[PDB]
Amino acid sequence: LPISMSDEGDSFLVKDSLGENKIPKNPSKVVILDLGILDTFDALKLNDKVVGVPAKNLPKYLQQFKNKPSVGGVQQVDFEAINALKPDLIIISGRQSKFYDKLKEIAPTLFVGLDNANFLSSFENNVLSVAKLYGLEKEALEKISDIKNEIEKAKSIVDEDKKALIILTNSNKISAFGPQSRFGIIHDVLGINAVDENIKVGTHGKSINSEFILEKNPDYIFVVDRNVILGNKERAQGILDNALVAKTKAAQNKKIIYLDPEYWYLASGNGLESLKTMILEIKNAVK
Repeated sequence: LPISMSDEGDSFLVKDSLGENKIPKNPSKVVILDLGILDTFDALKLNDKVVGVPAKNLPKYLQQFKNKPSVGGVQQVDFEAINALKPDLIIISGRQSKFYDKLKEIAPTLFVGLDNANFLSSFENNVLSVAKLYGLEKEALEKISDIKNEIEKAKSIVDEDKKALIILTNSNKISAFGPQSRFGIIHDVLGINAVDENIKVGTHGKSINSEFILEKNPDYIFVVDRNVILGNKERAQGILDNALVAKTKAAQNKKIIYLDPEYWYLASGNGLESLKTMILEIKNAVK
């Protein structure tokens, strides 16, 4: 379900997939739990509206927020901190949906979910809905147009015949993801063909081994290394350092692509600049 808003008229009546809220126009004390939308606040010059962020996890591209009051991490939420800030709005995405009832007792709580089946339409709806609260629809529509142009430049160079596999690596485990997954933008938005369009799963992906990778023989392997986010010693490059992976088209053409997990694993797709960075990361890998 998209966000819908009716102007009423010091405030908006907002309906999203989790419920209904009255949100004041121009909210001045916003707690943000979704890192993508935090990046959109910066892109829209709304940094001064923000009073709390998840400071524990904060990635390198969001360091302008490192001194804001912390409300928790990528996973954990500090409810006492949120209450003490006395916010006028809390913004969450999918990862925080299980905190919704408790957050909504504190302040009106806006859900900016990304729909894995309809990524771009959800992205546009999230960004424009935030922009509408501040009367910044014109500025948001220009930036959305810029992202769309970057997508078209990127799609333009995709090879119709080559196929990719997306994997998440864990220290001793490889899991595969396909279209309409949490990493699905590679396939669904940029149009890169999948070695297996039928993985169709929920959150954990399909457990695979190197024999599977060779059998599929992908032209490209996009790797999201969860070892980096956890600080382990072992690295995807080591997990994939075997004779089976080495025979693959991807290995032979050095198209084993190690994506930045601070974008892909943390799921910063609601960010006007972070989504661009991700699009460019794919484009530059396949060009």
